[PDB]
Amino acid sequence: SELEKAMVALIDVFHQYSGREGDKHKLKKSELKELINNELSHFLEEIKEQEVVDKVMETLDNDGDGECDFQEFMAFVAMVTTACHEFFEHE
Amino acid sequence: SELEKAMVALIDVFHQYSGREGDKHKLKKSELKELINNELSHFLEEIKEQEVVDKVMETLDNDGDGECDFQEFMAFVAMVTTACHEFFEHE
Repeated sequence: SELEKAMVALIDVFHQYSGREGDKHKLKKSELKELINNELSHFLEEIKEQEVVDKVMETLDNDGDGECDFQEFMAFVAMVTTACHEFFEHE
Repeated sequence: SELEKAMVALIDVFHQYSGREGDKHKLKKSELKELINNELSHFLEEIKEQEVVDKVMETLDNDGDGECDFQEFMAFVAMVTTACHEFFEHE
């Protein structure tokens, strides 16, 4: 159930937010901002993501005029956590 | 920690598999097959995914000659669960 609880969480947390129907039945990336603020991994401001989060906030706001998909939900939270190569900094 | 445990699981389960270093430090999609067989949501063979899983097995095998990224880890598990539009079948 390790990955099971992972996939469910990504979708169910999206369900919780107030754009699940009203927006595009999905949310603009500007709303994803507030989401990653908390439910990413609490904070994370001290490792490396501190750079990427800021760069994300730029791209998030600019690009996400259309919508943010669950594919990008993963993208943003994974890229702030990585953004270098891949698993080089973690495995 | 709802989404926190989600992101950690996606990466750490990948870490567990025997291609985390030996393959491309990532795994061919062919290995992702075995991964989704179990750690997707146990099984799921009766809702709608039963179609997509097969279509996935085709594409997975054909396209994943290079590698499978964590981005695609999400992609495949999310698409088998969806593949229609977006959250239409779930929210």
